[PDB]
Amino acid sequence: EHYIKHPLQNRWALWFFKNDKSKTWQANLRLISKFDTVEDFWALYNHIQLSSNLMPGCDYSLFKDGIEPMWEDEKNKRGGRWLITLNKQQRRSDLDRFWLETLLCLIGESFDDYSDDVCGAVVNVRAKGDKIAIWTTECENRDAVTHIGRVYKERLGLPPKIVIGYQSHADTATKNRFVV
Ligand SMILES: CO[C@@H]1[C@H](O)[C@@H](COP(=O)(O)O[P@@](=O)(S)OP(=O)(O)O)O[C@H]1n1c[n+](C)c2c(=O)[nH]c(N)nc21
Repeated sequence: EHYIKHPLQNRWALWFFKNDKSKTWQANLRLISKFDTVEDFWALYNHIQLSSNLMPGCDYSLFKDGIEPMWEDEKNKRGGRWLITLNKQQRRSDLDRFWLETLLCLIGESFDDYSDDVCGAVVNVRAKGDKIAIWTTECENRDAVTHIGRVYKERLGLPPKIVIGYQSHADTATKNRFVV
């Protein structure tokens, strides 16, 4: 009642990446903490830096517990990502609101029967332009990928004029598979 936390459908892990050239890419990836209730999500979100305030070269990742935010995870190797590319002006205007909306689409299971295809999301803070992406587990599942892309674009509020693409991790690791 007035004392039980509200369990989320999934337990989530927040990851941090800091670009450091002394280390391999994988060694720069670090798990911050995990949560599985509404209350613990907000406690964590409220304690950490907004993405717009991180140094260029850093990432946040939020993934279902047990899935690492890397292509080589069994749940990512056959998958891909719906990519949101932000210009440098949208660092100020949309980065933080887009990322929080992305976080909520994940923990709120916003993609109906296809929320099981979601692995996680990643925001890259970069000088050349930031990126936000939702990662899904199977790039050949056209129906799941397309529905997630349509729900995502509308939850972000992007105008029907704007087009976003989905790329497979196989292609990234070595073009768009889908567009909405
Ligand atoms: C090794 O090279 C990979 C990739 O080319 C590099 C940069 O990925 P990045 O996502 O930073 O692309 P950007 O264009 S946003 O980066 P930048 O050019 O602006 O600094 O980081 C590595 N990388 C990245 N990811 C997501 C993986 C992974 O999942 N697995 C392995 N093994 N490597 C990975």
